Amino acid sequence: VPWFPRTIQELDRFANQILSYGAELDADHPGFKDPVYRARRKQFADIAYNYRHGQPIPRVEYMEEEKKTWGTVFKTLKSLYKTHACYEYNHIFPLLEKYCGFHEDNIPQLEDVSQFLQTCTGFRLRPVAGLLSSRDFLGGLAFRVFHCTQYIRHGSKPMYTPEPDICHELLGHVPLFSDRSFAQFSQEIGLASLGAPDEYIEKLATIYWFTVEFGLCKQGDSIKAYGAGLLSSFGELQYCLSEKPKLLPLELEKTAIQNYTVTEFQPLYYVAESFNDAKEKVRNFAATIPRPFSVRYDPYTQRIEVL
Amino acid sequence: VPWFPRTIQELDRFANQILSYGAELDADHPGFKDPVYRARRKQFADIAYNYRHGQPIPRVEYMEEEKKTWGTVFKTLKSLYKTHACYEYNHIFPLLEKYCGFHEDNIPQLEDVSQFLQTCTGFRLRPVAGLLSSRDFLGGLAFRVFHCTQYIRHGSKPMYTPEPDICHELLGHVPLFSDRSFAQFSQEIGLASLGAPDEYIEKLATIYWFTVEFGLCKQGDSIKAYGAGLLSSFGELQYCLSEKPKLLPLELEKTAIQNYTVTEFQPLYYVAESFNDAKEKVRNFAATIPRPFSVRYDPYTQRIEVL
Ligand SMILES: [Fe+2]
Ligand SMILES: [Fe+2]
Repeated sequence: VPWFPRTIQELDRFANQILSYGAELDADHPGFKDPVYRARRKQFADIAYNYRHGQPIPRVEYMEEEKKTWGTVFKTLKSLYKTHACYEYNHIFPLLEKYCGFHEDNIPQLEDVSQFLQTCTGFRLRPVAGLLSSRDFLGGLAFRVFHCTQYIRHGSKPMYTPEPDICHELLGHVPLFSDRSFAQFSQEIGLASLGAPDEYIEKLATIYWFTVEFGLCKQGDSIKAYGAGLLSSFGELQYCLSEKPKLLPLELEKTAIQNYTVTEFQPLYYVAESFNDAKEKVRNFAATIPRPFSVRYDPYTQRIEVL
Repeated sequence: VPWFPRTIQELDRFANQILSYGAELDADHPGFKDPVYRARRKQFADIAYNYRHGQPIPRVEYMEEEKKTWGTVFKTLKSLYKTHACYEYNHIFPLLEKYCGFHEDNIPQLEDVSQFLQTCTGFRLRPVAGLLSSRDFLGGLAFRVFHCTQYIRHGSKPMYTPEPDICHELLGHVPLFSDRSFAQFSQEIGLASLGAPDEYIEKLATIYWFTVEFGLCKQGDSIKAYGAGLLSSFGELQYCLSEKPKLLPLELEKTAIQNYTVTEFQPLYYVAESFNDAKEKVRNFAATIPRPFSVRYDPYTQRIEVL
């Protein structure tokens, strides 16, 4: 059985198991030829490298150029949320603006955002430099821990990123973690992953793609976006609620094996009835994963109980 | 409906609702004529007065005379535990000795004990000076918070205390809070209390007396003590497992209205089948309390959810 963390501090092992040779090193990265941007990325990676559970997340002073990039992404996306984002998103966004400094001329600091999520649902952030394995990323969710980038995309192409950057995490992921039902749903995926065989990890990663990253949900008689990758994509957020894509009900035996690509708009989305119903479905799917034990998180001690 | 705290920080209101004119002010208190002891008690009360949730509990340097008193109580009680105390007590006591400094020549500091309980079950301590109302004391349990004295009894009568002192809390109460089932059981009493009418508070206080304070429990085919007031009383701990007292099964419609006195050994004890069974019984009893809502603690946000 694969090793998995049993205490929240044990997530500290992940930082020495990331992909070391990251996207910003590629010839086609928007910032590839910018040595200043290169050094900035390395500085953020070093903060995540040295971070340890329990510490406050170091604050960073963002440059004017970084704030400009943030403000372009923020103001162009914000125009779609009232109409395209789910209720839970719009409900919390004004509080993020009031208490977390979410505004076009200011990049929120992860420590503030983390304390805010803690008050809402117990979720917390940890800074992460580069790409975690699916197993390690998902396992953090068991503890209501979200590994979060601190860096920003290159300012030459503000509307484009080949990777999660701080605009994706804060405008795409964070608002849903403020919701109890969504937090329980995403934690359920994390719990399903612990000690699961690699073959089932890939399936959970695919369910994750079609829910947390690109999911749509029913809302009264309508349909709204909740996936992080939709909420942080101006073009795909408008497309996903148009007549063009195909929609199917969330059905995890099907969703789990569905292929997808990361470089175009999704041709197909799965619709969740609700976050509670998705959570039930994940729980049922997880019972089908060959594991010689069952797992439960204890938030009082921040430990996983293994039976 | 009576006000009750809804967040763990809100327990801070209790400190300005205690009995201000305490037992040490009475002519028959063992330390009454000792002005040094008087000032020492006032110093501990001022620490509890100024304490605020979230802070570390101030450490105190205990005098040699205080440590002597502790060591007499500690060594005389410790001789009974292997035979008279429940398994959960004996299981945790060596770890308290190893990691909390529980030894005859050292009074443990509440901050260390609190961090230890947190790792075990989420329970924490808050220092308390004097007598809380039953409503406020019980309400803290809803949050897995135990209000704990820091002072010690007068050294003139080491085997006697007319009040809870630090020897009672640490040797009587603390070890049971290290057990998950016991923690869930005592929290259930706290939850039952929130917004309950005074008439039901008195009933819950009486159940508390006959369980947390003076309860006995079945253990395999035997019976053992778990009540704090037994575990910190050399004479009553031996008596309670002798032929002299009457024993009855824990039955809360009966137990809740049973009278008792605080100045002699109890003539009657109630036997719990287990802490889980006691917890179930408290939950059922609580549904009988007229409250126009139901309550649940969320350990992720440390808030009470009221429906
Ligand atoms: Fe993402
Ligand atoms: Fe007590």
